[PDB]
Amino acid sequence: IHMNSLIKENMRMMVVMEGSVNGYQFKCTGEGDGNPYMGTQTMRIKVVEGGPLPFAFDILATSFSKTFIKHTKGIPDFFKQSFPEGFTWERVTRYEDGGVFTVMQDTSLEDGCLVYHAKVTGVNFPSNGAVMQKKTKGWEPNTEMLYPADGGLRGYSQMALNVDGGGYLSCSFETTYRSKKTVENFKMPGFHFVDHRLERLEESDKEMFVVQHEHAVAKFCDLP
Amino acid sequence: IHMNSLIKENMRMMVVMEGSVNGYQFKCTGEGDGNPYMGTQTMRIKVVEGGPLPFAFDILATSFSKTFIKHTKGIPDFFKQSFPEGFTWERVTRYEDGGVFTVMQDTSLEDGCLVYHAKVTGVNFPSNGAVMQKKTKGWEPNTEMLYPADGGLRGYSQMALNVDGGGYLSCSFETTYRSKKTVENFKMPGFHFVDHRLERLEESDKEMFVVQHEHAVAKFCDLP
Ligand SMILES: [Ca+2]
Ligand SMILES: [Ca+2]
Repeated sequence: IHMNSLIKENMRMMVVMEGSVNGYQFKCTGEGDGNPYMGTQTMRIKVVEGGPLPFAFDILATSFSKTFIKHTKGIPDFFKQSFPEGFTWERVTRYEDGGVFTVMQDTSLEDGCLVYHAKVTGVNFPSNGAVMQKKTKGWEPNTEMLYPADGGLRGYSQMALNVDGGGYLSCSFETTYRSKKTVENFKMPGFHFVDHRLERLEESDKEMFVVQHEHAVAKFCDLP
Repeated sequence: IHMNSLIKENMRMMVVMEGSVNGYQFKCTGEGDGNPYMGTQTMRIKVVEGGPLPFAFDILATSFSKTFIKHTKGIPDFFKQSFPEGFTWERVTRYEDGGVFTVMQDTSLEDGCLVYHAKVTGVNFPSNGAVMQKKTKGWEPNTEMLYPADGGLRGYSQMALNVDGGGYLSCSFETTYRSKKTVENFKMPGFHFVDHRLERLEESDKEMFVVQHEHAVAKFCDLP
């Protein structure tokens, strides 16, 4: 938790994301900073290929950083304990209107910097839906539910995306976090939750440049 | 909120549940008491027909009371505002292993006493799953996500059921809460959450007798 740990008080991250949505190929790069133990981070993202994207950047937001989660109480940190080896996370998000977004991400530590590589694939997003019509306005906060499974840590999420008009477009996903470290080489946390608040700070050139910020805290249910 | 409102500081309720699970017919009756504004309640339940049930009572637990939810800041109470007319709630729960439990419930106020009628139908539960094999051990707490929709209030939940061996069986459901009062006759809440903690206190005679307790609080994300 100090200046000598692999995960220091302040950490930087570099990201490369590539894939497609409804057959449209694209690529993004990002760089950010954060305080892992405070569960806070901010990232600057650029669309280097395929921009301006014909779909809402919002569907990519939750795919650009598990190391930055504040842990209190007695909840072992699955991600921080994984280094130097690191970890991966895989996920499938299903939107109520048919769209599906799947991701395979790799997280590594290279020369004190966190490196992310995400391969994403979005399919079946409705032609007239809020996503393909770019009528989204950011995500509401949410609470992820987690417990060990499949040799790793499983997460379940349900989120609501703000859409033009004041309504919401909902989606849910299941994630499997896998450590590159042996199961017997770290403490596995038990059932717990993680509150998340992912917020967009800036944007320009038809979302070809985006600045995101996220606050995340692992904990037990507020109710005693 | 006091003694001149339809919903008193202390309220009692009666419930009749009828339906089937995997084709097995059954009936339950219950009576309880709670403090609506504190968001706490306790209920004694009896299986009057079909007992001993060939499936885990746990799958029925969340179907036996929306009036007992503590509302914090500026979150209009959808349910308390509904009286004297009352409200209904409909829901479909899908378990990760194939089981599906659907419910249609009616909530009314009769002489200061809350009356519940729930018609339930469970189908496709795996013959060798934890539910049909009675290898469940209660629910973990959870956080329901809600926002107005379809002329009422929509709710999304994801829950984890403890099973013999230390593992978990997950499920998720969508609920639509409908007031019997005109939309323009009450204040509709906005997007918000409700933390829930449903616990079994007692059970006897192959679950033909069960005492449940629940604590529920409506609020906004802990992360500001
Ligand atoms: Ca920051
Ligand atoms: Ca749960």
